[PDB]
Amino acid sequence: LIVVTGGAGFIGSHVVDKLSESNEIVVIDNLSSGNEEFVNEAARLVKADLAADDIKDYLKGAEEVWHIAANPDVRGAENPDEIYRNNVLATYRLLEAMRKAGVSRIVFTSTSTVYGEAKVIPTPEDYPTHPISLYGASKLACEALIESYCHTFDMQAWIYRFANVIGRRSTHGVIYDFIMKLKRNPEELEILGNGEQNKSYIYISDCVDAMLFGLRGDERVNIFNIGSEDQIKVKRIAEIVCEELGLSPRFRFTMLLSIEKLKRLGWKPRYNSEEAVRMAVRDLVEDLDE
Amino acid sequence: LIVVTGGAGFIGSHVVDKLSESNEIVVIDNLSSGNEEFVNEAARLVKADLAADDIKDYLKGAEEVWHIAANPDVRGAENPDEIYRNNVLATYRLLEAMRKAGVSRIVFTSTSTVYGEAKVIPTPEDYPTHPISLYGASKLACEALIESYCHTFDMQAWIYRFANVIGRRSTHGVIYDFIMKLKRNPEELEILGNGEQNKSYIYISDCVDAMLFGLRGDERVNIFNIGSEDQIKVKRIAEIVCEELGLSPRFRFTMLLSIEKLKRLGWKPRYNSEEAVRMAVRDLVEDLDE
Ligand SMILES: NC(=O)c1ccc[n+]([C@@H]2O[C@H](COP(=O)([O-])OP(=O)(O)OC[C@H]3O[C@@H](n4cnc5c(N)ncnc54)[C@H](O)[C@@H]3O)[C@@H](O)[C@H]2O)c1
Ligand SMILES: NC(=O)c1ccc[n+]([C@@H]2O[C@H](COP(=O)([O-])OP(=O)(O)OC[C@H]3O[C@@H](n4cnc5c(N)ncnc54)[C@H](O)[C@@H]3O)[C@@H](O)[C@H]2O)c1
Repeated sequence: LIVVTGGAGFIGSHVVDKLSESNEIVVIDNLSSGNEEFVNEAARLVKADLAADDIKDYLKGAEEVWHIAANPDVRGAENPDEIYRNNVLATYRLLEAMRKAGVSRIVFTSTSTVYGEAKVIPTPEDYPTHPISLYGASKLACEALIESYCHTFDMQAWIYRFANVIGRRSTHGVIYDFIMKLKRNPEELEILGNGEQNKSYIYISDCVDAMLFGLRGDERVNIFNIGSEDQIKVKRIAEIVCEELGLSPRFRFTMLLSIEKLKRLGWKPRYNSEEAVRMAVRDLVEDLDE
Repeated sequence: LIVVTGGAGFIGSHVVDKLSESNEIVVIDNLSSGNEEFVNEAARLVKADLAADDIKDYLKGAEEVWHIAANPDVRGAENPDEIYRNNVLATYRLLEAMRKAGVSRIVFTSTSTVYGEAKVIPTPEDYPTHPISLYGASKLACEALIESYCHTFDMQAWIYRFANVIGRRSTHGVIYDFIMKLKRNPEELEILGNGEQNKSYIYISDCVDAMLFGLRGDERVNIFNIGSEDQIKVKRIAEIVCEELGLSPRFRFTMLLSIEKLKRLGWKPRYNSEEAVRMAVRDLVEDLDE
């Protein structure tokens, strides 16, 4: 019996698909940015807001909680109140619910931005955490609360930090922006910068697999970075998008984490950045139609 | 024009006394653990709850905010909701209010417990922060939020980590308990364990002088540990309490931060632990009369 908060969203729904195969799954989601159609039918969907509704009764008997729910991290035009509410408060309320209900296992999706302006790349898990963005700070705040509840109310946790996950059911970012442009005009793709900018992506299946793998970690609190073995330039992303869409437009030009910790434990990503991107472009295409 | 939250409390009142000598002070306090009588008469006392009221008219024109307000850190007998509301939520709401009012300088009293189980003593500011207590976690969360607001909304902050501050106006601590118990049976004092526990104490004036001194730090976010140069044993504390009370009961037996960063800056605590304790005891005896 496992509870998956945010199980109706991108990463969450994938987690549900994998766990539902051998666990009774209860999903808690207010569908603010999720889609109930993504939820496996073998699971029970409870439509509740972690920041305002009492959820201890939905946690009754649960052996573990995969806390995947959170506010969408956006570029700039961010709202402090929603980030606070859906990240900090929601997590605090969940921990209290877990405490009262007796649930002592939590798997949490943090974020690569807890490291702020890191001066060493690839960034290891023991690198200082001085977030500069509100989303990063909210997540580091969540990690602190989790850590303390683990020591104070005897819980065990697995915290995963990662940057950009792509794959079926996700709809935003560079790949999305390119598709929507080429749909708008198949003969020209605008690229901000000179395309030499680098990016790194982890394919969704690898994100899920890493989180499952890290569970063998047996410290009271286990922190792991998840990421790909490489990088990819925006210029190459554009080409792959054009390749899969079968196009040849005219191009108009206007935080890497170290995974050595998980790798010494025995995990390795199956896909590199280019493969993650190519598979993600195909699934996004069909996703937008579906 | 400076606003001091928690200005009716122990550390806060002393800050107000010192700052009022050359600045217009506005104290925001809900008089929970604080005493109105401790507020300097030259200051304006605004009775409000940081975690619930509209404090916009009060931050108007302020140059900086000394955020001293917070929940009492108790022993096992703590109220998560109270710690969350008076530390995390109050701080979030304050930062929002500051943002809205245009105040961009914040001085914050954090805590030594953000370091959890420090394995490096004297503990430096760059030591990892993995709190084991809800109080420590609540403060680390506050630090994260403050650091992100500084970077996102152009603010500058001075964060102070410390423990065991003693002196006039404080009523929580080993000294207070010893005097209280001694006031029952002046011929027999019960001391936990063999009382060989070392404990670094900082006298209130050194805490306040350190905070004022640290303002010289010119990074966007300045973090400093505060403390005295040494430690003192529990048994020794009991002795000094008796030495001052003029009693000779028989004893019935039932961490150190590095300040090299502030010292490099030119600050030095005036009193060692024994001196802070001796002065604090006399301060309390006289406090109990008022
Ligand atoms: N997608 C990425 O690239 C990425 C990168 C780093 C970290 N993360 C983290 O991974 C987690 C999942 O991200 P995602 O991409 O799948 O986003 P998402 O928006 O698809 O999934 C989050 C789900 O949480 C639910 N939710 C939000 N607030 C809620 C509340 N108060 N009560 C109940 N449900 C609530 C939403 O309805 C949504 O379905 C988040 O915690 C996020 O911070 C994602
Ligand atoms: N005294 C110590 O040994 C020590 C050690 C470490 C950290 N600190 C930190 O130093 C700061 C001051 O500690 P203190 O010893 O003076 O404690 P204190 O309890 O005397 O002072 C806190 C003040 O905050 C006010 N307050 C609390 N909640 C409030 C709210 N919601 N709205 C408005 N006012 C509110 C109280 O009325 C009180 O006057 C705190 O942030 C504390 O965590 C103190």
